[PDB]
Amino acid sequence: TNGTMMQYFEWHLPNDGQHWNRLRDDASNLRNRGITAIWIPPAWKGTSQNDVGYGAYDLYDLGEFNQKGTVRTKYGTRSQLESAIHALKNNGVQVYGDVVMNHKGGADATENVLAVEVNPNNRNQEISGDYTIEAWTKFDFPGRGNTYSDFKWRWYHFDGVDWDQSRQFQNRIYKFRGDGKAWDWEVDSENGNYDYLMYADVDMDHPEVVNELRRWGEWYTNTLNLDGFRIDAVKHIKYSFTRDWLTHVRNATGKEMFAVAEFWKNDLGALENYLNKTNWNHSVFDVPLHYNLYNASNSGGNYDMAKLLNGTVVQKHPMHAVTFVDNHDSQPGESLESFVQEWFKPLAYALILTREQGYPSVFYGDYYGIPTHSVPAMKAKIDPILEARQNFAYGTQHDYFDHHNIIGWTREGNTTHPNSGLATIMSDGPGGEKWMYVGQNKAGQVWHDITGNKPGTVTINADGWANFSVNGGSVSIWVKR
Ligand SMILES: [C]=C1O[C](O[C]2[C]([C][O])O[C](O[C]3[C]([C][O])O[C]([O])[C]([O])[C]3[O])[C]([O])[C]2[O])[C]([O])[C]([O])[C]1[N][C]1[C]=C([C]=O)/C(=O/[C]2O[C]([C][O])[C](O[C]3O[C]([C][O])[C](O[C]4O[C]([C][O])[C](O[C]5OC(=[C])[C]([N][C]6[C]=C([C]=O)C(=O)[C]([O])[C]6[O])[C]([O])[C]5[O])[C]([O])[C]4[O])[C]([O])[C]3[O])[C]([O])[C]2[O])[C]([O])[C]1[O]
Ligand SMILES: OC[C@H]1O[C@H](O[C@H]2[C@H](O)[C@@H](O)[C@@H](O)O[C@@H]2CO)[C@H](O)[C@@H](O)[C@@H]1O
Ligand SMILES: [Ca+2]
Ligand SMILES: [Ca+2]
Ligand SMILES: [Ca+2]
Ligand code: NA
Repeated sequence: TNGTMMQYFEWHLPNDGQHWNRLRDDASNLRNRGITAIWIPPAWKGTSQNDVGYGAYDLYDLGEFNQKGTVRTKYGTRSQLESAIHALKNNGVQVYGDVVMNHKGGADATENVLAVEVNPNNRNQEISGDYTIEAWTKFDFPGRGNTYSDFKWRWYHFDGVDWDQSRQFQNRIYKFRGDGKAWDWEVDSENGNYDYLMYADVDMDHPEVVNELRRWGEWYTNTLNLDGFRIDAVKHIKYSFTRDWLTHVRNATGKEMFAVAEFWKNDLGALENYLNKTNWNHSVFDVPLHYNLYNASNSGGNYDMAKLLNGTVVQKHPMHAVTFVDNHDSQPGESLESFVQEWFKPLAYALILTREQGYPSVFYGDYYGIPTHSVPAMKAKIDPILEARQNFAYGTQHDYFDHHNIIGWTREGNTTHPNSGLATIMSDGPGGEKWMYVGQNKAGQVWHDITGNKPGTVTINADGWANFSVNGGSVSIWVKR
């Protein structure tokens, strides 16, 4: 049976503490639609209640302690969370937790730290003398105390910050001085060294820190009974740390712990290097495909549809790609805003959901909408495609990426899924038809478009071929009627 994950959040969900409850209540519907894993937002305390979670204040406060002005996180309390996970797991849906280990924000107090400024465009170039800054690096977790963990964070657990509370300059990155203090390596080499992203950057060279994060990772998996992770900001975290943290957590828990890293670069070579340095022990989001889809959707029909998978992880390394159309960073108004145009979204979902390559992810924003921007729910258009994935997308695949507008693939179906088999055909331009082979054994069958976009039927010829059709700027997915 086909695996499908859903990112069950968007950036602009309301701060009403009701999200875990909504997820609990949707667990049954999600399973019905063929969702098999749910990626949940950061469950811990961020820098305030309305923090999406990536502010990472206290990884041991899952909406449990009164900290940063709130007991609950944005999404709800710890018990509402456990009860969502229970409901998901009772519906046979796995839960992947987001993991933010790059930095900590929202420190309880500042420390006077000797530091040097480096060039934000080349973090290896020091551009000041050493001097003392006031850095937000002291974490004492007053509201939690030592419950679950007595680890306290101090300046020497971090490599730098971008904010001197005493001087308050923007566009500064401060590297901490101290014995053995250096930006972590290997990380992405954009800006010379991209270890520093925001807030207080965690020093992955620090043995106390490595041990703490490993232990936290076990605690988090154990406390929530997680099935895997989405690892945030991996281009900024020492690659060997991530590789080994994941191996540690899997070994400690005896669980598979499927993991997908967000390595946000539109560059297969960088992704492949990350995969090499992490020994292929986890998957990456297919950021290149995302940009291919985004660009195609903006190309008014003129994208060469035959090249849609070019340069992508899913083309090259299908077993290590999590494919996605959009996410909470690419949604409108966000940091990596590159939102696939609505008309193209169904074609994009069909590409990720009906092909045998990649582990596809459905975005909450797409499925349910983003009311704050004017993004309607596309559930009605995604549902037929999820249905295709769940019941029909099985067996040998034949691709037809051979025209600049109309492309397609078929799936021969297989014995373990009765009536499985499909032919997906799409056009970013005028409609048209394509002959495609669905399997000799399907000769004589009458197929219909499960999306309903093309009325009518197609009968498979004696040889297992048919002339499948699609409307302009549309996808049709033909399956045995
Ligand atoms: C998103 C992303 O990012 C990145 O990426 C990148 C990009 C963008 O940039 O770019 C590029 O890419 C490219 C593209 C684009 O254009 O294109 C293409 O084509 C290409 O190819 C590509 O490549 C690059 O490359 C890249 O890389 C990264 O990488 C990624 O990964 C990402 N994503 C992810 C991640 C993350 C993490 O985080 C996330 O994110 C998000 O979220 C965040 C967080 O939230 C955000 O952030 C923002 O915001 C923030 C907040 O604000 C910031 O921070 C800052 O600020 C602050 C302040 O405000 C600070 O802090 C400090 O200080 C303070 C003051 C303190 N506090 C205190 C005080 C008080 C009063 O008095 C109290 O209340 C308290 O308590 C105390 O404590 C603190 O503590 C301190 O610490 C800091 O420092 C700073 O930093 C930041 O910065 C910003 O940024 C963002 O935006 C978002 O998006 C995400 O989601 C994920 O998924
Ligand atoms: O809907 C039929 C129509 O769909 C596609 O057109 C897109 C256009 O390419 C985009 O630029 C967008 O702005 O809107 C249209 C969909 O509303 C096909 O590209 C076009 O050939 C086809 O006739
Ligand atoms: Ca370091
Ligand atoms: Ca870092
Ligand atoms: Ca085209
Ligand atoms: Na670091």
